[PDB]
Amino acid sequence: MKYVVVSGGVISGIGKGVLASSTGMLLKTLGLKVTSIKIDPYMNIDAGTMSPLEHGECFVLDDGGETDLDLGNYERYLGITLSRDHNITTGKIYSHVISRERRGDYLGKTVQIVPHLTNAIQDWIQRVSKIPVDDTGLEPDVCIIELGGTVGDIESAPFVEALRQFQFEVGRENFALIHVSLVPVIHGEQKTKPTQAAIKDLRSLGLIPDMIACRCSEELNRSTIDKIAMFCHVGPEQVVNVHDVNSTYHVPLLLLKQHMIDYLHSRLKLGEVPLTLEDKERGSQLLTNWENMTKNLDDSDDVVKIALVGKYTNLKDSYLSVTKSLEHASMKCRRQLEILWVEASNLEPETQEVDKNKFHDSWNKLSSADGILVPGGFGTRGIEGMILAAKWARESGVPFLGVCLGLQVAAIEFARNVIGRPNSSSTEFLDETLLAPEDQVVITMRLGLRPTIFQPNSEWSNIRKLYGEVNEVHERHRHRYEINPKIVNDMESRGFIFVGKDETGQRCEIFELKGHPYYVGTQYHPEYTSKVLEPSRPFWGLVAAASGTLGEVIKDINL
Amino acid sequence: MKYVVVSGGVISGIGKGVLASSTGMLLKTLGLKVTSIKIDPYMNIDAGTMSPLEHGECFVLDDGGETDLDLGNYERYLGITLSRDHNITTGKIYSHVISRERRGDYLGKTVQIVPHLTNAIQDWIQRVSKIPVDDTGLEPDVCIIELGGTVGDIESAPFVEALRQFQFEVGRENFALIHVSLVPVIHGEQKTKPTQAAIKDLRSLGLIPDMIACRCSEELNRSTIDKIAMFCHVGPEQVVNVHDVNSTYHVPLLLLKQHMIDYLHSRLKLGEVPLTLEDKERGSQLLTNWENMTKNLDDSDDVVKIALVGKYTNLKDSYLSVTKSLEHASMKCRRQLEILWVEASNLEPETQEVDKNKFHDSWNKLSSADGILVPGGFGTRGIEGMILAAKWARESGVPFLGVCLGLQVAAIEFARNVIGRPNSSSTEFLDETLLAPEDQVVITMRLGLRPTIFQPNSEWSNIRKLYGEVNEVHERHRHRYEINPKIVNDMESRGFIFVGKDETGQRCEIFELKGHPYYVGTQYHPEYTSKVLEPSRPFWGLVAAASGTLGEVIKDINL
Amino acid sequence: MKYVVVSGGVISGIGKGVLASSTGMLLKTLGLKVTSIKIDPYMNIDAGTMSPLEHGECFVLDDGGETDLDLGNYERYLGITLSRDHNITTGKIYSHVISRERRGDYLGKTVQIVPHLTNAIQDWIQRVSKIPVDDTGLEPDVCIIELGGTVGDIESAPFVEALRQFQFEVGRENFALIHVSLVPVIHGEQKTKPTQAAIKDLRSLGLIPDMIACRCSEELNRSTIDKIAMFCHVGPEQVVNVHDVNSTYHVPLLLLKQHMIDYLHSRLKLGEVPLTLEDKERGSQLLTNWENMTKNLDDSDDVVKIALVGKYTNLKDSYLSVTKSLEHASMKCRRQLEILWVEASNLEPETQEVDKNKFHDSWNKLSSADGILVPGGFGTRGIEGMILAAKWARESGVPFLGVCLGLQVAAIEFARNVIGRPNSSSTEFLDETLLAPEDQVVITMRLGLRPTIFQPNSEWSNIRKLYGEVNEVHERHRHRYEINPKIVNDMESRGFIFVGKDETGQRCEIFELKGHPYYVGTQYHPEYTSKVLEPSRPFWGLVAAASGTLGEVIKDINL
Ligand SMILES: Nc1ncnc2c1ncn2[C@@H]1O[C@H](COP(=O)(O)OP(=O)(O)OP(=O)(O)O)[C@@H](O)[C@H]1O
Ligand SMILES: Nc1ncnc2c1ncn2[C@@H]1O[C@H](COP(=O)(O)OP(=O)(O)OP(=O)(O)O)[C@@H](O)[C@H]1O
Ligand SMILES: Nc1ncnc2c1ncn2[C@@H]1O[C@H](COP(=O)(O)OP(=O)(O)OP(=O)(O)O)[C@@H](O)[C@H]1O
Ligand SMILES: O=c1ccn([C@@H]2O[C@H](COP(=O)(O)OP(=O)(O)OP(=O)(O)O)[C@@H](O)[C@H]2O)c(=O)[nH]1
Ligand SMILES: O=c1ccn([C@@H]2O[C@H](COP(=O)(O)OP(=O)(O)OP(=O)(O)O)[C@@H](O)[C@H]2O)c(=O)[nH]1
Ligand SMILES: O=c1ccn([C@@H]2O[C@H](COP(=O)(O)OP(=O)(O)OP(=O)(O)O)[C@@H](O)[C@H]2O)c(=O)[nH]1
Ligand SMILES: [Mg+2]
Ligand SMILES: [Mg+2]
Ligand SMILES: [Mg+2]
Ligand SMILES: [Mg+2]
Ligand SMILES: [Mg+2]
Ligand SMILES: [Mg+2]
Repeated sequence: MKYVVVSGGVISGIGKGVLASSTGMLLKTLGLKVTSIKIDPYMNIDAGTMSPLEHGECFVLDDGGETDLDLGNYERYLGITLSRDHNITTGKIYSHVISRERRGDYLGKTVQIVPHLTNAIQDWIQRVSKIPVDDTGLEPDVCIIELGGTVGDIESAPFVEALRQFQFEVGRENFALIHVSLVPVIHGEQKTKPTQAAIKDLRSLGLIPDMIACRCSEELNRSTIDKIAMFCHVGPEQVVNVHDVNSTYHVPLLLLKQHMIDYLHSRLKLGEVPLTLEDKERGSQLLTNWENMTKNLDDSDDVVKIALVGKYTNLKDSYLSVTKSLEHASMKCRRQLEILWVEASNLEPETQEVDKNKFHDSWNKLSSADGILVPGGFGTRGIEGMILAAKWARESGVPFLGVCLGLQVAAIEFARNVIGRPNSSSTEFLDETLLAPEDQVVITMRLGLRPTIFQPNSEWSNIRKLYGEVNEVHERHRHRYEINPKIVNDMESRGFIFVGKDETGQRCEIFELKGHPYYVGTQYHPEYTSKVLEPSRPFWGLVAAASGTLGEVIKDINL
Repeated sequence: MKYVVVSGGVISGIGKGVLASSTGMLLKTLGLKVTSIKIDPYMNIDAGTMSPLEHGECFVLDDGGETDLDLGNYERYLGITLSRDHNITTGKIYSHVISRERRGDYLGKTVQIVPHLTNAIQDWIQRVSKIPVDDTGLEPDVCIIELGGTVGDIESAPFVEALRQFQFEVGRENFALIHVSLVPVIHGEQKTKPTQAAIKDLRSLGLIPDMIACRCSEELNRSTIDKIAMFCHVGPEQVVNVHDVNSTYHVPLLLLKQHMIDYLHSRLKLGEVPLTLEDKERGSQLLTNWENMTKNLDDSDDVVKIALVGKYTNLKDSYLSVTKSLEHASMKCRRQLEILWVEASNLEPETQEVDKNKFHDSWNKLSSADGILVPGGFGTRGIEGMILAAKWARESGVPFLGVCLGLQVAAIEFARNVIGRPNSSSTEFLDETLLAPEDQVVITMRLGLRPTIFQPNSEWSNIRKLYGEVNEVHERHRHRYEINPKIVNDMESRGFIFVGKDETGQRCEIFELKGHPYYVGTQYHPEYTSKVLEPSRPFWGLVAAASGTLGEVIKDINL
Repeated sequence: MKYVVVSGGVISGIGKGVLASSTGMLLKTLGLKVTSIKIDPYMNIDAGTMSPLEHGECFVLDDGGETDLDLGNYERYLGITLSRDHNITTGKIYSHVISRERRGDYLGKTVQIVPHLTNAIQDWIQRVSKIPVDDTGLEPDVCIIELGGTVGDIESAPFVEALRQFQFEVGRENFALIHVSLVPVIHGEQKTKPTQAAIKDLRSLGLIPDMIACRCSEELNRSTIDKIAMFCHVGPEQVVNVHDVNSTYHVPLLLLKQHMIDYLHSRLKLGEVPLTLEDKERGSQLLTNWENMTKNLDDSDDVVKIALVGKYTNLKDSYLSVTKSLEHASMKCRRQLEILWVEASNLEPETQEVDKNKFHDSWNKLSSADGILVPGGFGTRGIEGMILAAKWARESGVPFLGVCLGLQVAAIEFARNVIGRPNSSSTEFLDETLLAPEDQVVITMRLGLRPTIFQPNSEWSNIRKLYGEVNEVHERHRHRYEINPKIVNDMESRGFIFVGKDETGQRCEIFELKGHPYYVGTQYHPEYTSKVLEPSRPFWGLVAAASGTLGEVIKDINL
């Protein structure tokens, strides 16, 4: 196994995940089988009970792991499936050796951070990097390890000791370190000093970078590259310049043209990995696919506006998988996506009494939609704001997708305005009395990859026709609440057909409304299964409907 | 609450525990109520499943906590009872916040080492320092915190952050730091440089020593004290000189004469603690008691030799509580104790085929006994070696105490040589066939303070007469095995009377043999209850019998 | 003496000098006498033989010290005169103790960085902070120490040890530390982590900030201020927010409104400094003056364009004193200054063969002048480019100031085009043959405050009338070359009158050309004497002439 560690910098939120994902994607263009491990040095065992103001969205895995959105970056760039073992945390690793000490496995010795916890980190990396994550089912060739946070944090201390020990457990030809760092620009001076401090903090912890990646608001000057290669003990070929590109799909193509792949190929002896003519063929095909879709994104600049209505829409990484899933769909349609970031609370009439401007800008943005998305949501504050947008899309014919909370507000709105239940509601939203017209109810979490089966007469529906001839869709869940199973056969009478369900028939998982060109929702999160070259079908349907091109996209799928 | 942190140095095994125990004992001479917390920065939740080649004996608490022998130092010097909460470990504190994160208590935030783990350490210290540990049942005035290991270890990093934060959560008048450091002597130069490195490592972690304690093989030169007070930013009154004294009972009297108590009194504003005339009276009485017993130890130099037969007897901290319990008994009798450190395996005839010298030196030492002790033991290797010494003491009339494994080998030996069971044995020692004559059997551990009740006709026995008129003794247990309850009434026929038992009658806990001046054993560990001014009664009995003074000691107790 | 140390950050080039200068200016508004010391931790004994691509212009002192442009910031904000002792360097301080060791002054002891070099730094700060630097001639009350570079550099290591020792040599009420740090903004997140690293590097070196100053491209969020006050152990009143203001004259007024002065007043006990009613009167007058000139700068937005022709004009701190001197003049005239940054080489016809665009943009900018400045210069490359602009200003009547190299190119141009010497030249520019018509010649440097005397019949000249009735001007020099003394009486025949000279008559130091409304030059650097409330007279003349307001400004001076 070869290891690329992507690490550090003076800040988090810089590009370690995009650069790791890009590096792994580029090694996959040589036909290498690439896996990835995220290390999040935090006490949380998982991202499941975090709130998205810190580290953005939760990402759900096939096994129902709730994880850092970096695993989502790896899944979509590398085209791989990860387990909850591919995320290591301080919480996970301390819990592991503390269980192993209580079990007596350390044979009466003092259990210590070195050797025992750093051994356990190295054992975890070696175990998990051998797990097959491609659909070929073969063991990986390269593992990208991304060390989250900053090097020289108190939290990352056990992991940097584990990684400098690992660098000698595996040979030098098997381990390379990339350090990502900020080059700030101050009065048009590009400042090298934060990167010099960061490389001295690496050396202080016993690590030496094989690459520097510099993140900057402009291209590095050759003065700046040479001063980095003086005060950090590296050659100028070992500095890469990653300059705030207009889209993340272009970042691999910077790293490619700057000869990073030629450096890593030599530095890790990658020509000595056995690769078949089929592997190099798949690798070269991926390069041509990626260059095609990046050219298409760059060239095909004609707009589509999708209004995204939800909480926290000022923090755009709170919806990273939604944003990326919408981009995959829009790039497949060769249209320039704009996301209209509508704070759902601003649409509520109670905002208009506080401020005219936010209410009118948010309703004008919602009115400016070619299509509407109500994504999954983190809490109750804004449910009426989302029901208002669910209504306006139904009323005005604008293409609509309801994902998770979106399906729940779509069924609530339709019950209120089309079934004729003028007070029907959500058990999540209110429990002040034991209401009889409860549309959304509980049946501690439903997580991971589950089968949704299509209902027998569903073939009229555009959502099934976007999946094609198939009877099952396999998709990822994250919900404790769902629709009340006694109400659904009354709701189907007005045309809100539950197109797909659990194999039991007791859980409702896809709907399409008959009386509308595209008014759909899913109880699964379709974002988490989206890939750069093959979008998630509900999101491809939404953007194709919003473009007016739905029939042409449904025709391409069923061919 | 006032806090004295005792910390660090270039080595462990130096004196932090003796100096902490001495400092706390001295603050108790002002009548202050003194508690203590040990921080062991290791992954072990407790010392229960460790082996004594690292950090010496396990110490058992009243609650059945299995802990570092430093809690035993605090219990005997301060005269206090500790809970398993008075030892903090890396294993305990990570397990605590990881449970609290899984329980959702951190309200959706990222759980991190700062603030969340260092808050949890500060909360634990504040909670536990308020627990009553004196028999007065009042809240403590001063807490001695002893930080185990070395400052600038990766393991101690979260605790030094917690302690430098704690120094500002409590006011400066409430927190003082003592740093203990090695002054090596090299060609008669006293070297200050290891202490200069240690004080710069403290400053680096944001802590400043209020005291330096220097451990040295000779008294510090005034050149050495002045060079410490130059290169460490302290006054010469802030350096104490702790010079390898002939016994640890003299260490408080160094720290007292060197004005450490006058420094701490001013530095922590201790005259502003409310103290009653009864508190200052108890405090002054303790000082006079301690000066009396130290003078008695220094003056009363006439020898008694107790042979201690067990595993690991080359590592004398493997028996610290036994050693200290024997010293308390010997000082009460005003006799100079020598411990004859007999490796039990060397007494076995199979040693004589390897080496004559170890077999003959160990049997000559055992023959040189005024009395014999078989302490509790860590494993099977040497059980025959301990049965040989149990025999020779019974045969030759030499006073014998069997503690734990000692009682078990004493009953095994008596079954083999006095009941006439020529093959009877221990379920711990052998299980190669389903033996019928099993004397030692299992009934996952029995731990903590339990009542032993004396049997009704037991009053002839010298062991009961050493406890006095009382019907119960309350003592601490650490055994999974004990005596077979069907055999005991046959064993009593030859005079091996089980003087005391559990309240059930089903568990046997004290015996005395009739036909011998002192041949006794306990299923409890009597060491763990011993105090400097009042020895453990089985050990007072052993040393008094070995001195020939048993009647005079039994007369002093029953007066 | 009170001490404010201004320090550190993840970068240099951030604001330590502007914030130090602003802080000292604000303490002067309380009537305190404020001095300043710069520490430049570099091997250069002085800035005299540096080149301005690193650390901008050289600044010349009254004693002829050649120093960091920070001493120029202190001189103009605080209104004080500094000596070469007010700049400490690694070169200066090592040279000092190495001389003192060679002289035997350390009495046979090992001379070491601690104590001997850090003592010498503390002795230098104490000596130099007592030197009178105001015109009142009294000893200072507060010394601002600005530590140049980054804290945790290898170069700054001896100075941070000296400063943490100094913090205890002087009492806490006498020493306060301000740390200046970068808060970068990345996708609209304000990132606290670089400042957390910087405050842990301070604590690591044994220093604790009394203030954080955060430099950011926008106002700090209260989330950001609170997260700084969590992870750096400070109160939220101890964080100041210094947000990229449109001019440096507004920076004191941020620090004032954010209660920094109220914090420092309490933290340094400044009400306990004895101050007279005259001191507080001068202090309050300075505040009203500063608020008046900042309002005038903000309000009076009507443009004047001064074209500045020289080397390195892309690096605007290469001319900081010129830029600031031009602003003082422009603010006195209540006009909005634009500086047209003309690279003198681009005006040369040889540029037009390489690139049309730079030649035409630079000549169009020069043509766009309301007035022209040829400042002092660092070398020969561009002398013809400066002679071209000297010509075009003379030819087209545009107001011209020649400072240093400017006077030399003005005399060269006039010799070439008005005396009729078609080949006359500079000994600095060419020495390929022993030319007879040398206008600029050598008489190793002429530095510091020197008297220029006005010639007796000079009173017609506008430059004398801008100084007023006076016979002497005292001004600062930095030249090895000057005008040939045999040529001047021929050059005066065509109206290029040398209005002022050295007291010898042998050195020529001010000229004015008769046939032009303002075509002047100085052999001294008039920038170095400029003050915020009272501009340098040659620069006040230039901007007033360029504004068309010269008569009104000359009338205000002579009133
Ligand atoms: N060069 C770039 N140009 C544009 N966007 C970029 C670039 N590099 C990264 N990004 C975007 O920046 C976001 C933040 O970066 P990333 O998540 O990779 O940062 P980080 O340092 O890894 O930490 P964190 O997980 O805390 O955000 C990414 O999710 C990606 O969308
Ligand atoms: N000045 C002294 N003279 C004699 N014996 C001493 C002295 N100081 C300490 N000791 C003895 O040294 C032993 C080892 O010291 P102590 O346990 O206090 O060390 P440490 O640094 O605390 O660490 P550890 O718990 O790992 O042994 C003590 O148990 C005590 O019996
Ligand atoms: N808040 C601000 N807004 C605008 N300009 C500023 C601000 N703070 C500083 N400046 C300008 O920035 C320049 C660079 O800052 P300054 O010289 O004070 O930086 P530094 O960290 O001190 O180091 P160096 O001396 O190396 O430049 C100053 O000369 C000043 O003109
Ligand atoms: O105020 C100052 C700034 C700088 N210096 C001296 O100049 C040296 C130059 O180092 P700088 O800190 O100026 O930066 P750098 O050259 O590493 O380049 P950037 O990352 O900023 O682009 C410093 O390391 C120190 O010796 C000072 O002495 N004082
Ligand atoms: O080989 C040597 C030894 C010492 N030295 C120089 O002498 C200085 C004296 O420092 P030392 O390391 O000699 O020790 P010290 O004075 O701190 O005293 P002890 O702790 O050893 O008792 C050192 O810090 C260094 O400057 C050398 O240059 N080389
Ligand atoms: O990739 C990552 C980023 C962050 N983290 C975890 O989140 C913690 C939050 O710390 P961050 O490094 O995210 O920053 P911060 O909260 O100090 O705030 P800014 O300065 O960036 O504004 C980190 O210290 C670490 O525990 C990770 O585990 N991995
Ligand atoms: Mg990441
Ligand atoms: Mg953060
Ligand atoms: Mg100890
Ligand atoms: Mg050890
Ligand atoms: Mg400066
Ligand atoms: Mg620089």
